Order: sequence, then C-alpha cells, then structure tokens
Amino acid sequence: SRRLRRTKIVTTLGPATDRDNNLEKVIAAGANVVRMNFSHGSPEDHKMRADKVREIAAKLGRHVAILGDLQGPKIRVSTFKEGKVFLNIGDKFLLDANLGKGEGDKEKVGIDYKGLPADVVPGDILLLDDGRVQLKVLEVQGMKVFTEVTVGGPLSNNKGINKLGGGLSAEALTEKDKADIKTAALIGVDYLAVSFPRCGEDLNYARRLARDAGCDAKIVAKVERAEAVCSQDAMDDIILASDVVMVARGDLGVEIGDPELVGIQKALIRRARQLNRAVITATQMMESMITNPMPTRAEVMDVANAVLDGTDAVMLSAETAAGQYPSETVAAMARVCLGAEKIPSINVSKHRLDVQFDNVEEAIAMSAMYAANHLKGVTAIITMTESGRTALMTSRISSGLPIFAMSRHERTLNLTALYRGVTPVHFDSANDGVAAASEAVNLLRDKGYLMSGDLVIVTQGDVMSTVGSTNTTRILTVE
Amino acid sequence: RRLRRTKIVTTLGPATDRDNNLEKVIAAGANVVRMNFSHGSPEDHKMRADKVREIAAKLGRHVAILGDLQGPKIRVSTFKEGKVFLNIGDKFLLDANLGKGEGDKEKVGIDYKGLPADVVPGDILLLDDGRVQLKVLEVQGMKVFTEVTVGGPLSNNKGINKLGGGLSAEALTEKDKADIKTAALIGVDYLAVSFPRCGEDLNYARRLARDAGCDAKIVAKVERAEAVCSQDAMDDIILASDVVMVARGDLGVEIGDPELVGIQKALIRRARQLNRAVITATQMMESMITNPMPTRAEVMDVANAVLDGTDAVMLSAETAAGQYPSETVAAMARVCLGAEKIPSINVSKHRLDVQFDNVEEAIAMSAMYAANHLKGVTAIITMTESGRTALMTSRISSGLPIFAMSRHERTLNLTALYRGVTPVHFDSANDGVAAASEAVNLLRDKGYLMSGDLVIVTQGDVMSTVGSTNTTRILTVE
Ligand SMILES: [Mg+2]
Repeated sequence: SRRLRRTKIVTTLGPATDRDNNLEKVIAAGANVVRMNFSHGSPEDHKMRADKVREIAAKLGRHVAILGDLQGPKIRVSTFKEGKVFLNIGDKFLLDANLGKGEGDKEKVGIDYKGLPADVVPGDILLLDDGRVQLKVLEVQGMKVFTEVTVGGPLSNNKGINKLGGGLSAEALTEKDKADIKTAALIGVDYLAVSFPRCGEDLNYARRLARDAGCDAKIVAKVERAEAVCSQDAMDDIILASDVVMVARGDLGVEIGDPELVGIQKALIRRARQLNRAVITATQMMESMITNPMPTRAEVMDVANAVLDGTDAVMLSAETAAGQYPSETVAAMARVCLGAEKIPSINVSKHRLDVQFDNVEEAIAMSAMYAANHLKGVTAIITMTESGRTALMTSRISSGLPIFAMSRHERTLNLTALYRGVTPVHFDSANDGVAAASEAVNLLRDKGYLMSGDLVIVTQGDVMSTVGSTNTTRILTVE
Repeated sequence: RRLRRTKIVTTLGPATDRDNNLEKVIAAGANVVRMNFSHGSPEDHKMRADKVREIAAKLGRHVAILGDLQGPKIRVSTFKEGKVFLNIGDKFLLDANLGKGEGDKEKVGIDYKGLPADVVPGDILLLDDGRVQLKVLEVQGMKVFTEVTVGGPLSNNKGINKLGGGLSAEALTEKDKADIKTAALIGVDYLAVSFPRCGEDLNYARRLARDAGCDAKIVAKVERAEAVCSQDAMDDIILASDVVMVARGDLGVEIGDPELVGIQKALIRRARQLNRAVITATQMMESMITNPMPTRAEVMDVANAVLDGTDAVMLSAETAAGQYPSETVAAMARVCLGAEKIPSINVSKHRLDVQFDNVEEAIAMSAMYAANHLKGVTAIITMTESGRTALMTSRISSGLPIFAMSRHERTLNLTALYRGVTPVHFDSANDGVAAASEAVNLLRDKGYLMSGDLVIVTQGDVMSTVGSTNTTRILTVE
C-alpha cells in the first residue's frame, strides 16, 4: 500500500532505446506503452524491437502495450544540397513539386506532397518547421508556388509544412501507410494510430485495412488538423470512430493558434472521457531532456496540467527514441505525474450527474466508482474483466484509488496498460463468483497492494447464463 | 476590440536601457515594470523611474512601478577558477571564511555565514536550482563536510537551497534597508519583500518603508517551504501582504517542482479569496532570452496561470537581459488573450456561502453578479479614488473589462496591476448620476463602449463625509 502512479507513460522507441540496455531501463522506470514510429526504421527494426519488448516484459513481469504509429503524408520541403540560409524580409521563395535535391538558398525547393499547388491560393500562409519559418503565397503556376518571406530563419532538410488553418487535401493513408498496417498486423500491435485523419471515414478505412490483414487493434485517432477541432460535430465524428484519442500538439498548434491549443486540448480530453474513450497527450512533453538530465519548469507544469486535465497518458518521442536520458526522462515524467495526482481537483468526480446509462456494465462501473470514492476505508477498485471494458469505464471517473484489472489474457492486460489508474494484474483462477473475487483480493494482498483491514470494491459478471457481462459489485474486507 | 485582462510585469535592465527598448516593452503592453534591487546602483533605478514616467506620460498609459528587494544572498561566494566538477561520491566542503579561493578540491565560501548551524548530517543542499546537489556528512565549527551525489558545473555566485525548509537567514538584509530607502525616494507603487518566513517579516519591511515616508503596497514573495507548510502559515503571509508573488524559482527547488503546481494553484485561489492580487513570477518564457519564439510548454505554463486565475504574469531576464524584450512582451500578451477565451476563466460562482460585512465589498460583488448575468453588458466601471472597488470587482472571474476611474495618479498606477482593470483618469466636480454619465461618455468617446451598450457602474453617492462606495447603476450608453 504505497501510492501508485495513475497517469500512464507512452515512450517512442529508436536508436537511444536499442543502444546499451536502455529499452529495459525505460520499461523498469515505468513505461506502460511502447510506441513504434513507422516514420523511421524498417519492418525488421520494428519486429526485432517487438520481440525484445515482449521478452523484457516477460522477464520483468510487466504488462507493456505496443503502439504502432503510422507516418501519414509527408508534407515536408524535401532536400537541398546543404545550404540552409533564408533571410527575414520579403525575399521570394519557390516551392516546386517537380524538383530533386537542388539547394534552397534562393527561391527553390521541391515538395514531397505533389498536391500542394491544388491546395493553396494567393494569400495563404505556410508555416515551415512549426512556424520557425513562415511564407505567404503570391501565386500558383502549374507545380510551382511563389511565396514571400514574412518571418524568416534557418530552413533545414525535410522540415514540415502546415497551412494556417485547415486546407490541405492530402490523403491520410499513404501507400507506405498501407504497407505499415500490414507490418503492425504481423507484429500484433495493441493500438494502431492513424496520422492526419480528415473525418471518421479515414479511420474506418484504416481499421478495415487492419482487419483485412488480420489485426483487431484499437485505433488511436491522431488529432493533428484544424479540420478535426473546428466544431463539436467534427470532434465527435473523429472521436467516435476511434478507440483512443491522441492529442498531438505540434502540427495542431501550428495550424490553429498555439494559444488556442490549450482550450482545444482540455476540450478533447474532456470529450474523450465523456464518450468512454481513452486519451493520450502527446508530442514532446519534456523536450529539454533530449539534451539535459532534468526538465524545464514549464515542461513540468505542462505535464502536470495535462494530468489535471484528465489525460489517460502522456508521451515521450525523441526523449526516449533519440535522446541522452531515456530512462531518466521516464523517471522524471513519472515523478511529475505522481506529484500532480495529489492535487484534490483530479481526485474528485461529480459521477456523471444528469447522465443516463443504457448499459448494465457501465452502470456497475459508475456505481462502483461512486461507492468507492465515498466509503471510508476503501483502498482499491478491482475489476475482474476478461475484455478490459469495465476497467475502461471505471477509469473514466476521477479518483485517487488504484483500479486493478484482472484478466487471463495478455492482450487484455496489455490493453489496460494505457488506461488511467489501471494496474493490469494477471489472474487465471478456474473459480468464479465470490471465490474468484476473494482469490483476487488475496493475490493483490500477497503482492503488496492491499492490507489486512482494507475495504475493496469488486466488479464481476455473475449470472446463471451465457448471456451478459459484468453485472455485480461486491464490497469486501481483505483477509 | 476585446481587451487583455491578465497583466504583464516586466523587469528592467541593460536590455531595456539599450536602444529604445523600454518604450517598446511599454508599447507592447507592459503594465508594471519591476526594478530588481539585486543588480544595479540606486541611481540606475532612479534614472529608469524617470524614464518610465516620461514614456507613460508620452503614450497616455498608466504603468505601475514595483521594487523587488534582493533578500539574503544564500550563494556559493566565488572562486579563482572552478566551473566544473564530477561526482560519484566525491567530497565537498562549505567554509564560511573565504573570499576567492578555488572550487575544486572541495572548498568554497558561503556568503550566508549562518548555513553551518542550519544543516545537520543527512541534509541535502541543492545548488544552482538543483543542477548540483550535496548531502551533508558532518559539521564542525564553521565548516560543513558533504558528499556531492548529483553534480555538474558550479559557476560563480550560484544559489544554495536546503531541500525542504530549514535555513534561518534574516529576510531583511542591510542592503534591503538601504534599498527600501531608495524605493521610498523613487516612490514605488509596489514593494516586494524577499524570503519572508511569517507576516512579522512583512510588517518589519512595511514599517521600514513607513519610516521612510513610503506607503507602497507590500508584495510577499512566497519562496519558502515555511510559507506553504500549512494553511495557517499561508494565511499569515497573505494577510500581512497586499500582493502575493508565487516565486517559483526557489520554492520549486525547496519543495519539489511537482508540488509546485498545486501550491501555485492554492496560493492564487487563496490570494483572491482574501481580496489580494497575485503575480505568477520569474522566467515564464525563458526560451525568449535567446530565441524569438516561445516554447510550447512555456505557452502552456503561461496560459494555465491565466486559467488558475492569476492577476499577472512576470518576465525577468526576458526583458532585463535578453535579445527580444518587446517581442517577448507581445508573445506573452497573445498567449494571455488566447487563454482568456476559455469559458472556465470567464465564469464565477460569485462567492456562494460567503457573507460580507463591508458595504463596498457587497456593492462590488452584486455589481459583478449583475454584469456577468445581464445580457448586453459590455463593461464594469468602478468610480473609486482609492481603487478598492477595482481590487474587489476584479477578484471575480469575468470576460468583461473593468474601467477604474480615479483622479489620482497613484490610484491609476496601483490599479494597473489588477486583472482585467483598465485605469482611466477622471475628475468631474459633478456628483451622482451626472459624473456617472460623464464617465460613461468619456469611455465611449475614447472608443471603449458603443452607443447601444449597457454598463455597470459603482460609485459612492451620499450626502455625508462618512463612507465610500455604496451605489450601483446599470446605464445605457448615449
Ligand atoms: Mg494486431
């Protein structure tokens, strides 16, 4: 009975995590979900990493989900010779769909996204590398787009382009994405994230490609486009077509304003939890730790306010994939989460006043959380669920308490590793009813989670039938 | 045009004297300039005060001046050369006798001669915001033997903190006493007291200012574990203060950067509950000392302090010593405006269950209740010669602008700190509804209000020399 971190940590893999024994150290420091970024590496790199993740998990007795993250369309500026100059005034600058590796410097670079000329009209603003360069388009002729500076700076190889506001029509699933879905299906990823989705139909397309390959992974919608957050209908359309919502702040904040991002993040987290979906807060939470062994105060406050906003999880990218302190960044991130979770605000719920359920399992989950949060002496909620679904519904409700999700399936335990406050715990008993319940309570005891006097809320499916699911709460005393 | 409500406090220094940067930072929207007595001579601050009042009279703006005492210098003194060190169990020593004798081989001087009797075997000293650490082994006489544990570079004059509370240094130094006299000569609007353990410290500073002829409003820098250890300690500090400053630098290093979020939030809420203003302080956009754009985490930090309900957000080096002082101010402003649209920070419970025993506070509260719930209201106008109704009304979350109408320059500069408050000079010689409508028409003629608009006005209307604000008016423009 030590306080358990509730907020979950997603960590991208890469060179920094293959080198030495770092992957193992980042799992030990507390990673719950490992992210494979298909933007880099080859299928054999990702497959080899998947084997070493599962082996390390087996050895450490940890439950670690695998997330596969699709690249989506490369809307970048391609490559020069290596003269990354660009000035500040009103120089002209060309973007030419037809151009290979001619140095920018002047007014020329190629575009990987051939379709940009159809998508921009004079007076549109293109932000390059998150806005550290900007350009105003004067004219579009054929596959050439003639822009002027506005703001300036350094312009390196393959840096991204975002249109201010929505606008581009590049298709979400690139051919590389279809191949990579086949790879994530072979690896058997637990979650599969779709870049640049326009609406929910893009997500349905990716989910079917995954199905046709044999993979029923849960879909993470990457919310990176002004088009996804421009109205509550748009936002609901994306979320409902997802199993997990990923709040991807880099591109999304460049398109709409960086100030308007804070409202939008809070709104997406709140809506995801209302629709019984989990949510990741992502990009580069603790950027400064690519380089330095300690976070920025601002980075701490960022992570902590994501925690207080209701996020299931927070994500590291280059910090763990390419940085100097992979396990250290995890350790720090975990400390920030533990800190922020003490704040009374994120411990209390209204318990969905004015919400009506039409689902017995959700009723059980909601009334168990209500009992749990208000009964003196409760120290844990236990969800015996082979699908994980009770754990998802209970974790939608804020609380200081740990939720223990008991299942016999590796896929369910891995799955639940992403959920807020959920500790997946392997359980395979042959008992049912109160015997299974008490055997789970005593297993949790033997592991250190419960003490001999505690009260525990238990949710279970008990019926004389093959029809139906979780329909039972028990309030038991340990030992 | 929708107006910014969160105020911006900008520290002065080399980068503000240079070129015409002071005026630029004022034009971009600085509402309070901060003179940091840790650096510079008294004549530098006197010069800058003249320059700020010149620029503000020029631009028709009201800019408050805040003076920030240095407090005790708990630092590492200096050494010949020694800006580097390794440590996986290495020994280090602090000895209070030393002027400039080498870091490495475990020696440096302490400027706070009282550190050895405050550390006890097992204590950790975090140096340079914890970038180096030390665990204390032994202390004999005025020497303190430690081992290094966490390490790195140790430059000149870097600070020391004890993990948790502990240190017993006096809050008001002799330098602080000299500088309280300088701040009195300048005539600062706000005066910030470093390292206060309890309200008594603030009371000492305030008497020193009083003896010097200075009635500045006192700003408690909350930098110490001892100040947030309990709700009683926190109230003791806040009640002795006029303004609360969440000084995240030292306090974070003392209680742990994680605990700092909830402490900041607590401190802001309690400040506002007790009818004081609050400033979230130090290095809010650190990145822009060097880079022309802020870090996304800095934007997140800033906007969440807005949502937390701060009166003001503060820039240090960004404006005193950086390359982009006016541009940092403008970035900070855009973030503030963006964050202020979030419904969260626009809406109030209007102090359910709270009872007033002050007519003026009740007038301010019913004023804001009306203003926030009457369709077509576009401004609240507090007619107040002290500003006290502006302080009170602005305690209440709203999207609406509060125009604070006084005839006194010190009241307008004072209120420049208050969240959502725009000071406007007004001096009518008419009374009652006359001066009321005169003020409304001034605000319309200045472009602030449109002819259809409804406004809420608070003032004092009574045929007596007894009392203050006691009236609310809901008027229609033109
Ligand atoms: Mg699969």
